[PDB]
Amino acid sequence: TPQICVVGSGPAGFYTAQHLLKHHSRAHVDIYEKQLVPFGLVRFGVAPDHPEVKNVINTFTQTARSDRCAFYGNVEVGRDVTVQELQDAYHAVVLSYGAEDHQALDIPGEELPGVFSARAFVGWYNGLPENRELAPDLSCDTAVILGQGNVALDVARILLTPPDHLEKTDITEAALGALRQSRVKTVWIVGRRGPLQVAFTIKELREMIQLPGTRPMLDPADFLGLQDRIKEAARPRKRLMELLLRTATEKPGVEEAARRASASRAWGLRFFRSPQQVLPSPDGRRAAGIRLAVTRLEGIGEATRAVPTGDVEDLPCGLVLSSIGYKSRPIDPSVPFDPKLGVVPNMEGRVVDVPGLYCSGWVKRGPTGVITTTMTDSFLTGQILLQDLKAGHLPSGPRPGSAFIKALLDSRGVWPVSFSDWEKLDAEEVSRGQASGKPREKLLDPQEMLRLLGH
Ligand SMILES: Cc1cc2nc3c(=O)[nH]c(=O)nc-3n(C[C@H](O)[C@H](O)[C@H](O)COP(=O)(O)OP(=O)(O)OC[C@H]3O[C@@H](n4cnc5c(N)ncnc54)[C@H](O)[C@@H]3O)c2cc1C
Repeated sequence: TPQICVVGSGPAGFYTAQHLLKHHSRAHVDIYEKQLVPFGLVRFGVAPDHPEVKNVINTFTQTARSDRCAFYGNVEVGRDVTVQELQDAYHAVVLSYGAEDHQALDIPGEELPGVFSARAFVGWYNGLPENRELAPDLSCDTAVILGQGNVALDVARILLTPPDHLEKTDITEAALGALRQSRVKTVWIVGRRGPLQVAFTIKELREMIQLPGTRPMLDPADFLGLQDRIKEAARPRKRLMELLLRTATEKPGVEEAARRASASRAWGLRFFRSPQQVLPSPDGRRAAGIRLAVTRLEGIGEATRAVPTGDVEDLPCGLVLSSIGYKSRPIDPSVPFDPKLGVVPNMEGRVVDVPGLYCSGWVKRGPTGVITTTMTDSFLTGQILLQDLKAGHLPSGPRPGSAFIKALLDSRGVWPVSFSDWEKLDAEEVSRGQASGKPREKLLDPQEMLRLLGH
């Protein structure tokens, strides 16, 4: 019986195991995860008001219920067990542990209270234990988000949705209460390039424009010559661009003009501005604005690079959210790493110079794909791995798998969480969300979670 194992239980991992299980009748797959619960960013990243995006959990679960698959929660690879150990124990090892860091802003004042990375702000509301005590000061009246992608859109939306519309989501009870007292009435999504280079997608952009109680603030001037450049543009790009174009230059209607008129909150899109410095409040105890450098685009097409003009702009705010870039981290000494592209060097999923060591998901291609890309691309990694297996390019005969690895964990006093254990944790989250109308009220304390399991 071939023994394969994966590191990370997000889409990369589950989808790679899914393929392995479907295309190899007797292989056994073990999924190691550092958090106590599986699913990674489907649970800690996808916003709470996008439950439909989280329905892939339904396919993760049927994969995890195969009699040849087992989940190992609460096992931090590169600390509880090394990659080499995993490598000696199994015939193949798949690195799929995402891209955990965020790229720092690297600008003076980035330390000031009120400056957060967008991904941490999402973990706060998404119940990722390490962000539980993030306690953001939502008492200011404005928030600036650096970077124009969906993550930026996601936090903007959550800071402006009227709290009652969030009430039946799976957002944490604690974050909900923070939003209820929030005084944040305006959200600027600042980018350094232009409308052509925003990275968001149409489903999010239109949810932003139709978000009850809010009114968009686009400057007509940013969209000059827009309709002329997108003339040749493919459907996706063009539709998006006309949606931005239309919202920026057309007069609305009598009902939509009126709705915008009475909206208490607002959100805009700023362009050709790059983060230069976080501005201090008079007393130095918090952020009170951000110093932006004016930029001008040069070069053609997909190769346009902003260049400073020399001009700067001070933009007041009491919250600076950075969402410009996630990067993988080197997990074990023995694992190759490309610090530039924050990825583990590989050739279609085969790690550079280390037989039996594969990769998939963000750690394989960079932090760009959405779940479907990650989905399909992960099946490509499973294809290679099983081809190498079939060609006999993995060690032969017999490997112990979990039998060996379980021993090491036991001896180190690491208590692994099985799939069943997660099912017991799931039940409790559901039961405690019933009283308040929610799909679940997430468990934030690992000790508490371990004790409900009997440890
Ligand atoms: C805020 C946000 C919102 C998003 N919204 C959407 C959306 O709406 N739709 C969409 O299609 N995509 C969305 N995405 C993109 C999607 O989240 C990614 O495509 C996808 O989850 C990346 O999959 P992954 O399996 O590589 O990594 P991840 O999902 O990050 O997870 C990999 C797993 O590895 C585990 N792990 C990490 N280190 C270790 C270790 N040392 N030992 C053991 N286990 C470890 C992590 O805990 C994690 O569970 C969003 C991303 C973000 C950040």
